[PDB]
Amino acid sequence: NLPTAQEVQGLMARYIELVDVGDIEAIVQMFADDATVEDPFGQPPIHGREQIAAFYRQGLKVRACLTGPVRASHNGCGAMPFRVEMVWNGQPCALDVIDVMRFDEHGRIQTMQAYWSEVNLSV
Amino acid sequence: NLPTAQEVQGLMARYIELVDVGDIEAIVQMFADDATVEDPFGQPPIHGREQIAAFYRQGLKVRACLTGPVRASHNGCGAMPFRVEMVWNGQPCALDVIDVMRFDEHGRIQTMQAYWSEVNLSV
Repeated sequence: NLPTAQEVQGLMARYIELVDVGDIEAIVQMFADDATVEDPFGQPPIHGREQIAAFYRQGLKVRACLTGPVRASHNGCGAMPFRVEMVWNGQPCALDVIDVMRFDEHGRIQTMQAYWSEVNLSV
Repeated sequence: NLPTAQEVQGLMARYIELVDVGDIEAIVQMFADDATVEDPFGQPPIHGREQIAAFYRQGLKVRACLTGPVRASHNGCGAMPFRVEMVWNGQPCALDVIDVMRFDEHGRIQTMQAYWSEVNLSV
């Protein structure tokens, strides 16, 4: 059902778990079949699992960690702070991101927006 | 003008500065005359400076601090993690919040949403 505030915290934490390990199939499955992702926010969205699986395969030596608690509401939404660590063209770098997600009546991510730009990159 | 990613970081940081000191007049002035605030997200918005000034006077012994960097985009939006510390009915408590703001072509907060619920309160 529509996740409660406590379920939202668990779902979003799991999401970072999946990105950290790199389980692309398990990540794609958290989304609704017709979900949209705007990463980075400001850029046009990608829609549907096919486009989302391609987005994740492209992007995913990467480790992500929640850098603070997940803020959750009572209407199936949440926002969380986290850091992603990669190694860009030999040089290892970090990106601080804030993800805002809205879940549907099935506990699946219906919409996801990631806030970050080059001001949050430490190369 | 529409704040750049670096201006957004500065504006949002200033916002927390103002809340921390408790300068209600300076806070209200960062908003557009017709801005809307949804705090907590999920609750219906308050519109316009009058309603916003009343909201801030009601709420503002409170100190707020950015608990992580401000994530900013290229379209005048940003999201930031912070903690508010108060003393509720004698007992001091903390609230972890994530604010997502959208600025207008004047560098004024046009829309503001705060993510938190009782799951982020430590009384």
